[PDB]
Amino acid sequence: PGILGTWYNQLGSVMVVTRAANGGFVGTYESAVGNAEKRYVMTGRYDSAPADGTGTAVGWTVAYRNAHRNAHSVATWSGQYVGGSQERIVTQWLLSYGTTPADQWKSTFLGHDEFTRVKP
Amino acid sequence: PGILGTWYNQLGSVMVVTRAANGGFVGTYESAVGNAEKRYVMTGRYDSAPADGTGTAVGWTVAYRNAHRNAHSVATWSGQYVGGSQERIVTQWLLSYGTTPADQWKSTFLGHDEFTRVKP
Amino acid sequence: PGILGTWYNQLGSVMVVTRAANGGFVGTYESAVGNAEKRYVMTGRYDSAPADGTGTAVGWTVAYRNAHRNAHSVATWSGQYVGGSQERIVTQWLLSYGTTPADQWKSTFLGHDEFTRVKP
Amino acid sequence: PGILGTWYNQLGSVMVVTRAANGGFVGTYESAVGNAEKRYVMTGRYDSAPADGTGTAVGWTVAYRNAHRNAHSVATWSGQYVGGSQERIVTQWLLSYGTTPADQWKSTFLGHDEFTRVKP
Ligand SMILES: O=C(O)CCCC[C@@H]1SC[C@@H]2NC(=O)N[C@@H]21
Ligand SMILES: O=C(O)CCCC[C@@H]1SC[C@@H]2NC(=O)N[C@@H]21
Ligand SMILES: O=C(O)CCCC[C@@H]1SC[C@@H]2NC(=O)N[C@@H]21
Ligand SMILES: O=C(O)CCCC[C@@H]1SC[C@@H]2NC(=O)N[C@@H]21
Repeated sequence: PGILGTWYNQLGSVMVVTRAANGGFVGTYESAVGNAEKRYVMTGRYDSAPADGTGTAVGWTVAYRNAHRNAHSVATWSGQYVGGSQERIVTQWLLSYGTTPADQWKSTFLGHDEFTRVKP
Repeated sequence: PGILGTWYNQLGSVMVVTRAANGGFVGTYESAVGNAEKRYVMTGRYDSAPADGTGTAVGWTVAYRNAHRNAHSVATWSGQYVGGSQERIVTQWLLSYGTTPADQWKSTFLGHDEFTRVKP
Repeated sequence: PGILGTWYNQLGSVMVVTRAANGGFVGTYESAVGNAEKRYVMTGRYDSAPADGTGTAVGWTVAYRNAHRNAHSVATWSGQYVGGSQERIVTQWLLSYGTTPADQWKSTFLGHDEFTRVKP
Repeated sequence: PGILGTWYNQLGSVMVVTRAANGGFVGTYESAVGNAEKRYVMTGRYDSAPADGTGTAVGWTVAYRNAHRNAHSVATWSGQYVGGSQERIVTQWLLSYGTTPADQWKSTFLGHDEFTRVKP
């Protein structure tokens, strides 16, 4: 797959893929912004047989509660791994907070992250 | 957490949460629409300590390649589990295909899924 | 086109289409939630020749500053008008606030609105 | 406001703002990709009183039917205008096609566009 190890997005966040096999992967995520500190568990999936000439579809989930802090939010990234230098993971993400039924309408943020091997 | 077992969204898709503990959960996803057949691996996260009076933020990833088929796409759902009948998981999802660099602009679909215990 | 007049979404918000012709339409939007009060200008577009058997693609923009208040946010809805009772406009929307460069990552909310002729 | 004139996004698309006043603006949009050719009408809104130190929230709609072609789709951009060189409009967009009720789930694409004064 080629995603093993450390990645950095344009915010200085740190994604560490510690294991990847059979279309699934695991690791840690450390966000440089927002209500977060130290590392959070990360689990995701990837296309283990990408079509020739295309990127490798990926996706992963991060619940932003560790033993130090809980923002009560879950983020998910969806995009594709693009090989050949510059290698990059281009994503769009959803950040959803647990809310009351009256506040569901404002429960989800949307953004996009670009991950690279070298910290920007 | 309360998400164990079978869920159905408004499309007739089937989400089976087979294990859930310590802020992470696993299972299968079977999509009633699109380029899919049989079951696909599912992995995700959830807020294991939701604030009082709010929903439980969730999120999960499904790579749509099993041993029968590969759509070369990865989907991620992000939202919250709402307890108290009617119990429901309200989500918004991203479906991203592996593409060529010329086609990245049209690589991601966006939608929203509402999951319930009873099939609609 | 068939969108002239008053619409209500699932939040009790009020959309009034005052004119619609030649693929463009105008009106007012009154949001029942968030930092808003009274009416805001609304401008949008629609497919003036929808394919047979399909819905009519629509889209409109609302800057949430009137002469009474300014939330410093702009919302856009994108979806389709579906004819035949029950007539409905199904949408997904983006709400973007003006921010500092350090806060761009959390500048946009995402949701979905379903509009109907009768207030829910 | 400062958005008058020609803009280019990272795809080579051309956005021409022909008039802008009182929180609303108009113009043309020419997309370098997808089912499009020549120019399409564009209408949108902007925050006419942005908070000090922040960007100017914007948003606009483009129905992709001109007198030459109809893709049966409507796109909307939502984001903010950032002043001070490099001036830029950062956006996230929704592209929604008119569909049958069975195909609504796959009716909307999601992406992000960055517009600049100089064509990339
Ligand atoms: O504030 C929170 O609720 C927890 C931190 C959220 C950080 C978000 S998650 C998506 C985006 N990309 C990042 O690397 N960080 C932000
Ligand atoms: O067509 C594909 O690429 C694979 C099937 C995708 C099914 C999507 S995933 C999100 C949405 N919700 C569902 O239950 N099914 C569709
Ligand atoms: O709080 C603000 O920034 C202004 C009010 C925003 C209301 C949003 S716009 C999209 C969603 N749908 C509605 O009818 N209201 C909310
Ligand atoms: O293919 C279509 O349905 C019409 C052309 C769509 C072009 C899209 S709209 C959003 C994105 N940004 C662009 O400048 N072009 C694409």
